[PDB]
Amino acid sequence: QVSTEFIPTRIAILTVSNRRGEEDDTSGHYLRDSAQEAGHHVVDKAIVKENRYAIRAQVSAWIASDDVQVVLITGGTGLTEGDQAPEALLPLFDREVEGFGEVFRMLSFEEIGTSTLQSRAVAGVANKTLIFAMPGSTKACRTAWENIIAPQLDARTRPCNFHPHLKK
Amino acid sequence: QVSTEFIPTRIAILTVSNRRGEEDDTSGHYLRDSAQEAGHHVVDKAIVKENRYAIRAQVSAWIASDDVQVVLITGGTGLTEGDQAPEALLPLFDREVEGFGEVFRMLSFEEIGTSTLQSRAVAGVANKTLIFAMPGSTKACRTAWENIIAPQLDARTRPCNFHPHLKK
Repeated sequence: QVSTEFIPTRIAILTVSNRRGEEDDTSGHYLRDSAQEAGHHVVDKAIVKENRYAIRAQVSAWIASDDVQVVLITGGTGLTEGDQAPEALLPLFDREVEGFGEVFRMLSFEEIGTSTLQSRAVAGVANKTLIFAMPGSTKACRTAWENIIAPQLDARTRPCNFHPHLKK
Repeated sequence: QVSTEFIPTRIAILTVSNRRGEEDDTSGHYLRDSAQEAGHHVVDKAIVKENRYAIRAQVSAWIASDDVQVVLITGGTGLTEGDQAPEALLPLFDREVEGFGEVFRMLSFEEIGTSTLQSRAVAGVANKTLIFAMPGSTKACRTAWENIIAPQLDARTRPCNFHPHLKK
């Protein structure tokens, strides 16, 4: 159940934004850098429009692929008309990992207050592919990565983590 | 809106099968051939394993594409554990086109009898992409194309057809 050595996971990163460009993709850059620095391999990275169909095409390709084990998504979880991440992803999940959105909103409430109601972070599993959708804010991503995701992607984490159950 | 002339549609064909290859794919061929012998353009074709995720990845790309207006799928609508076409697609739909399944099972009863209950044909629309999922049997494909889809894809058909609702 628990390994004595760090075991790298294969991660794909996605930025949902109509204007965001590689240059001004701060959350995308943050997740890539944090992942690489922790020892994981980032095998793909893309930026898509806030479009529900563009999100489904990229994420479904990764769900069906042999190598992507984890998908990290930033953006598109807001309450506007164009925020489509949750709508695009929920129907693709085999199962939802409810502890993620709850613990994230809990930590986020202490950090930014009632503004945490403005985001709909959610995680799920499809074809053994782990998918985490977080807000576009870089601080939100740091809160999610350091206190929640990184620990669970680390094979040495007691009492248990995702390692044994990931694709391949 | 009914045109006075014929207007070609950009169609993508998909075969769902674990064994079938391009050579022994009678249904894929029939559809490409029929599609063309009617004046439409077949912009893409592919074969996927009877796998819910493989189907989702390929069909989501076509839905998000600028060129594919119509998708035709043969296979996987059965009642076995491996038949996943309906399961794969239903959640990708913006709207379901009930008329298809009901009509197809109607004309099919008149030809194969109660064996019509062994198929779960269905169609829907997603990002203006028209999606038809029919049985693997070439005879079924014939009944669907000739008696239901072909006419509906003919812009001259009255009282109405899909012409005005296809993605530009």
